[PDB]
Amino acid sequence: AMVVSPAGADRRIPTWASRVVSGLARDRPVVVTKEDLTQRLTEAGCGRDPDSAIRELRRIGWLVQLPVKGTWAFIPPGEAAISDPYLPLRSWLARDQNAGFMLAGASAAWHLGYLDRQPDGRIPIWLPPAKRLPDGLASYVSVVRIPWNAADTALLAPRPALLVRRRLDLVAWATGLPALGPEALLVQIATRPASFGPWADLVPHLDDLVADCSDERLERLLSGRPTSAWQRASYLLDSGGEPARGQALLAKRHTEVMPVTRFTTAHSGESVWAPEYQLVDELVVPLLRVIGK
Ligand code: NA
Repeated sequence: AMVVSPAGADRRIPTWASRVVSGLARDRPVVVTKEDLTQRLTEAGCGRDPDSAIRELRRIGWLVQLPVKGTWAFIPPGEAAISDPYLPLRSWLARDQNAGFMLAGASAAWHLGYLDRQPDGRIPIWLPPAKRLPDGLASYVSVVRIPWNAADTALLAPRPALLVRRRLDLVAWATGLPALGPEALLVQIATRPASFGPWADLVPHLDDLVADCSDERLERLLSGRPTSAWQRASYLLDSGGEPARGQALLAKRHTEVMPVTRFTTAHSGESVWAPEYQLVDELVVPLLRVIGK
């Protein structure tokens, strides 16, 4: 959630650093790169080694190292911390504007409005097959790796018209980062239910999610997924109160024969049988049952 100055709110400013800190205080960059700090030192008439300058600024609490190499957060005067849970990802974009990730799973669901509680923990993202996660980020992010076409991000992102209808800001609804829309979210959690954490937080709001999904987008995002994903996605439509849509979606799958599938994050509670989708539900209805009690 927060990046905290180890020095507390009241930080000394050595004279050598006065213009550097004042410039960062005026400009308030989201992330400070090593190159940005190097240039600001030079501009200040400061001939300090950049690494040395940063080490001291770190020690005294003005810069806090971020997970991606060569990035820092500036903690502004008068503040003890920054409240921004996505600074690890912004630090990645600071080094690589083509990072190519999208907020996924619980983060996407949270900003789309399907969760009771703000999720915490590692930030769930989707990355295309071809993109590697920088090593510094593994402790901060969990990656879901469904081989969607990275070229068609219009498919992955929510429909702008949906954002407008939902009173979400066209650009800042997920705090300015790229994020999966409801269709890609639903397909993600149907394809790999274990990739999604707060199921109990989501399941009361399936009606809300399902009402926001276009079935054509669902179908194109399911194209190439295993049949089980289609079964589970169609059952989610049913569970969100749209059995006719669920059965129609399931009828558009590529493979005719439909093995029985489990809807579970880890098979071992109670279960419901949905023959329409050849699905044993160990998750959605069983959670709804615990929640009602
Ligand atoms: Na909705």
